[PDB]
Amino acid sequence: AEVVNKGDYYSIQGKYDEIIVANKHYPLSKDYNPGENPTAKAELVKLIKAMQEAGFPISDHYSGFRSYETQTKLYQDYVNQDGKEAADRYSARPGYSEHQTGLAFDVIGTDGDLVTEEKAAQWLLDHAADYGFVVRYLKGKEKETGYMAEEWHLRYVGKEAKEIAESGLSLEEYYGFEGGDYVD
Ligand SMILES: [Zn+2]
Ligand SMILES: [Zn+2]
Ligand SMILES: [Zn+2]
Ligand SMILES: [Zn+2]
Ligand SMILES: [Zn+2]
Repeated sequence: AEVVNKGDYYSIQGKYDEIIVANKHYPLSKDYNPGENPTAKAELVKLIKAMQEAGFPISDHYSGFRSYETQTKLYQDYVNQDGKEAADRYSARPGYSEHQTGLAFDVIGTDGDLVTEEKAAQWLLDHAADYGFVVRYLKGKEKETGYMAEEWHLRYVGKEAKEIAESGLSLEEYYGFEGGDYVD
């Protein structure tokens, strides 16, 4: 399968499910505002509960859906200032964040910070797929995904997550769609 332009977004047909694509190559449209995906949200709750039961200090609170308009403001504040290059490196241009899909969620520690502690991060690599999630921005896959590695950013893909995690690949590499940096 190859990506299809469906106007509001590009998507690719996975083994079980349609997979919406949002990255630095394929933006979502300005008007695409699906809010939080309920299926993803219900698995996230379970994921968090299982982390907490394994003893990790993980908050119930998370960063989920973020609209184009909110991302616009957020990206503008970052160029404002840390400059446009720090914005591109650490923020995301509006339309180009997976958070606008409603399928991406950042897990947060009860210490108030995005999860970076090594054992919790590896739990996510090992187990996020049990809840249909993948760790999107893998270590070492910056050229493929376009994004600096993030231990805490999870993307809901559903049943195919286990095969994806076992491959060690980015979604770009796994499904065969384009990634990389902003073309500009
Ligand atoms: Zn639209
Ligand atoms: Zn439309
Ligand atoms: Zn597991
Ligand atoms: Zn790090
Ligand atoms: Zn994120």
